[PDB]
Amino acid sequence: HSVAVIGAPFSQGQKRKGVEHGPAAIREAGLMKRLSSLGCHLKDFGDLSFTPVPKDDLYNNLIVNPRSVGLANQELAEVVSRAVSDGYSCVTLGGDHSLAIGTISGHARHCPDLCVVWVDAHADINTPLTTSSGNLHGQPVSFLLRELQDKVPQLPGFSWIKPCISSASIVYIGLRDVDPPEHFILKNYDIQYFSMRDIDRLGIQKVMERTFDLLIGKRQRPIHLSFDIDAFDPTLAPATGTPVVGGLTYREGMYIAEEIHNTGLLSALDLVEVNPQLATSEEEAKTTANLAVDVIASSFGQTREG
Amino acid sequence: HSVAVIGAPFSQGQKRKGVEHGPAAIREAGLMKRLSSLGCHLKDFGDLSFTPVPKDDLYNNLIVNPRSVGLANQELAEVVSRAVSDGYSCVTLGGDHSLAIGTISGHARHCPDLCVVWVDAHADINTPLTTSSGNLHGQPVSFLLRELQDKVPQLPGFSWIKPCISSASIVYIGLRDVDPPEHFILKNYDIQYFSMRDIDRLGIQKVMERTFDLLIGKRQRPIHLSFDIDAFDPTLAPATGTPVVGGLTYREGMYIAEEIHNTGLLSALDLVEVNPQLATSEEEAKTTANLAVDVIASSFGQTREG
Amino acid sequence: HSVAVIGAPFSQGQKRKGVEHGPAAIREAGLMKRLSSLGCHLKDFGDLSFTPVPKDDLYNNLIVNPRSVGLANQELAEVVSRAVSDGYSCVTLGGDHSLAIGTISGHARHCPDLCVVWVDAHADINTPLTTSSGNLHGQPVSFLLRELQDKVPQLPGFSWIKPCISSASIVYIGLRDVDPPEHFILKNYDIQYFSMRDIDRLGIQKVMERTFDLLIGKRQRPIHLSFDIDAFDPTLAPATGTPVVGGLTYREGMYIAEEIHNTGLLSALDLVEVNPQLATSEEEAKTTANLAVDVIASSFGQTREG
Ligand SMILES: N[C@@]1(C(=O)O)CN(C[C@@H]2CCCCN2)C[C@@H]1CCC[B-](O)(O)O
Ligand SMILES: N[C@@]1(C(=O)O)CN(C[C@@H]2CCCCN2)C[C@@H]1CCC[B-](O)(O)O
Ligand SMILES: N[C@@]1(C(=O)O)CN(C[C@@H]2CCCCN2)C[C@@H]1CCC[B-](O)(O)O
Ligand SMILES: [Mn+2]
Ligand SMILES: [Mn+2]
Ligand SMILES: [Mn+2]
Ligand SMILES: [Mn+2]
Ligand SMILES: [Mn+2]
Ligand SMILES: [Mn+2]
Repeated sequence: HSVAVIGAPFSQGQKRKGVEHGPAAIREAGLMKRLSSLGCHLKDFGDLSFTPVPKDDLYNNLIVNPRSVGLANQELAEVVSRAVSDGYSCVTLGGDHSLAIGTISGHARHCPDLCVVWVDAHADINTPLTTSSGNLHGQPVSFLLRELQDKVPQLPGFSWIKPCISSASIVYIGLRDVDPPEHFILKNYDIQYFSMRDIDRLGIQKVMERTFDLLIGKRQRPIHLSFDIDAFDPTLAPATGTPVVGGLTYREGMYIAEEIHNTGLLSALDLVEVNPQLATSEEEAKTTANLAVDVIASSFGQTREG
Repeated sequence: HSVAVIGAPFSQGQKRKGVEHGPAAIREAGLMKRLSSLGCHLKDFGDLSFTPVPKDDLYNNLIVNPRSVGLANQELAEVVSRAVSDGYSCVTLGGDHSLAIGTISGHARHCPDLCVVWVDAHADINTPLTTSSGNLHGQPVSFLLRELQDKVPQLPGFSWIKPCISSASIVYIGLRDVDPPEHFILKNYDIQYFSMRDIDRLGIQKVMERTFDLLIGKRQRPIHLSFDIDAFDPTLAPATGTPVVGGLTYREGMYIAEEIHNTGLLSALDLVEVNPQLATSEEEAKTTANLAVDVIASSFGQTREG
Repeated sequence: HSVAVIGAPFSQGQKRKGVEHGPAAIREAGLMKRLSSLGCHLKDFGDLSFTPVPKDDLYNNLIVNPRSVGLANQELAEVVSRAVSDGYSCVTLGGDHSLAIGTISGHARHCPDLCVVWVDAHADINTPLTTSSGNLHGQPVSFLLRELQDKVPQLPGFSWIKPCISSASIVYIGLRDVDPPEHFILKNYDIQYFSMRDIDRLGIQKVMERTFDLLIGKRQRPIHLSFDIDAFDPTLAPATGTPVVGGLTYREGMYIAEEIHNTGLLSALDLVEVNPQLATSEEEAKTTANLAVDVIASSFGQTREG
């Protein structure tokens, strides 16, 4: 099996410095050797250098770096599309979660029936009209869902984007910090999610069983796993931009990834929002990067029983 | 929906200095803004000043500060009774857990059919004849339960207390540090409880289901939630006087509070035993205070999915 | 009603210094008083001094200290056999896990129909032909299981060992760091195990139920509990030689011990691999030793509900 690794050192989906160093931190934590050890044939695309945009002024005096985020995601989408074309499962290292616009667009280009597992403390589904931060890393899903497009105005640099996913084709796992307009969107478009509360009730084994019944119970589909490291409790993943108490345990995160691998359908994976600069110690930065590597490795077959 | 907040800075139910600063620490952690944000209309009664009793000698050369605990609880009960009659759900901030004598007596004064959910590492059900510490914060339930009163002698300053509640009307959640005479009492009077072991077996969802079926399965009753911060594992709630390893997780504490809110019946809440002076660091004190606010907020409707 | 305590301060099953101070550390954390309070009549054999072997060269240029480990276990087996013969449940404090060769051989010498519950992050079932470390604490099970013996060469100092326990008579709980040859052995011999993943799926209550169904579902048998402290998550048991992320919680460990007690069949217990020199602080050392005392005390009747 063949896996392409793409560093996407992007930070302009939000305002905190340092998430552009996530890809190097994850690499420094041993990613490539771990993937090789599993039998993965590897193509390293390196870290992309995204084309800047001069005078990328706020959109509507709120939305930050719109043209830079639109253009970086267009370029990323091109690399993901071509790698998925050439037979690779695509691992994209971030970088902030606005990059999911690019990886899911590029993925869907060649696999239009793909489904999405979004593992995250946050829903990332604000629109340009509901965001209260202006940060695109909290809006990427709104640009991707067919059913929402009449409520998403067109941003400078975003005209290449055509939503390719139905709201029935994404499931969230781990929600615990949702804005009211996001909650409204989830309920109003009947988007399925398992919050931390649902995990407390069902247990992660049932959560995964129901996730796959919703997504692939009728038919096999390529799976896009978009994993925000802040889905994990901050005690485990402290080096990240928007930590929220009461997250996944280590064991729960491994279990999610093991179940992803067990479908045999994993086609692309994002590992986003590792920001080593927000660690208060080198150890905090390395434990976060090591946890990122554990997620990716388990998603491609690393087991706890050997 | 109206919420009264009462500071009860009492420490004479036990011997460790500093729990009288519990109410200020909780207020400082942002309680009042959190309750407003949920839509609660608030009346802050401030921090009560309890009348001292001169020459409050030990009772039976063992029980410490009996008259002061008795009189402070008499005064607290009056405030609680008044706030309930004016339509407020009553939040009392402690302070050591002997204040539940006052809040439950005042609550039961005009709601004699109330039920009690007692969240705690301890049963607090020693009598003056079984306590080996002499600390009234470890005896409050013995004064409240009608079936026990033939076995509870009359302490100086306690004559105003009339046990209003049946032993079928209290459920414990989180027990893990129980004296042999307390275990006898729980068994002998058939008092229902879910120890940490029961949570390990059943899961917190079923624990709450069985709690409400036992208490409100046949009729709606105002709920008194007496929440001792030491129900949480000491890694989460270190700033407290009697910590015991193996406690509730954060998620379990939130889930309890969420289910309390979901009944619609919460009528009074005690948040006791936060002692900021027992934290070894400012960060330990503040995480303990912040956890207290999360419990209260979740008990009045804060959710994890927005 | 009677418990023997044997200190086995052995370190030559592995290469890290200090695990020979496990027994003293566990005793200093209050083991004997805790056992007495449960009503255990106690015989303390102290710490054994094992006979050295001159010129104990590597076996096959790989296996370290073979004769010293063999002889020390022969001597330990003799002490365990006598204690079990005289009516004592035998508690052996390690020391590295190669001592289970001695404690299980000595136990079986008096109770041949014993069964084994092996709580560990590791399977410890490498043979001299599969070990990649050469450390005998990672091989003890291979010397004990009847079905494996054609694949186990005879080591100098090991000829006294009579391996008559069946592979159907051991169950593992907690596995998460298993070598590929150990995985092959476990599958090829149909040895039953509950990995951390199984615990994630089933919950520790069902794990224990199924463990006892496999071992004592048809008849009562004396139970040998061999408990490697590194089964627990490293955050709870840091002072140990091979820590592995994602282990048992405190509550899961207590629950295992409680169910061991509840069978009424506990006949011997090993508490191994506490190495206080690997703690980065005195706090980490004492937390690990206190956890070891909790495991042993719970295995002999300490409950969380009193
Ligand atoms: N919804 C947000 C947005 O900016 O839209 C607001 N903020 C959450 C929090 C909610 C209430 C307290 C103040 N802020 C983060 C989130 C983006 C997460 C992006 B990611 O990729 O890490 O998930
Ligand atoms: N049972 C106690 C009492 O004093 O009666 C004794 N002590 C428990 C513990 C038992 C093991 C040996 C050391 N002591 C705490 C408890 C009071 C807790 C009051 B609270 O409001 O925090 O719950
Ligand atoms: N299988 C081992 C052996 O030495 O045989 C290899 N080693 C850990 C090794 C490190 C990284 C690669 C995979 N695992 C520990 C185990 C022995 C544990 C003995 B015990 O009593 O602590 O359980
Ligand atoms: Mn995200
Ligand atoms: Mn997030
Ligand atoms: Mn209490
Ligand atoms: Mn308590
Ligand atoms: Mn081990
Ligand atoms: Mn071991």
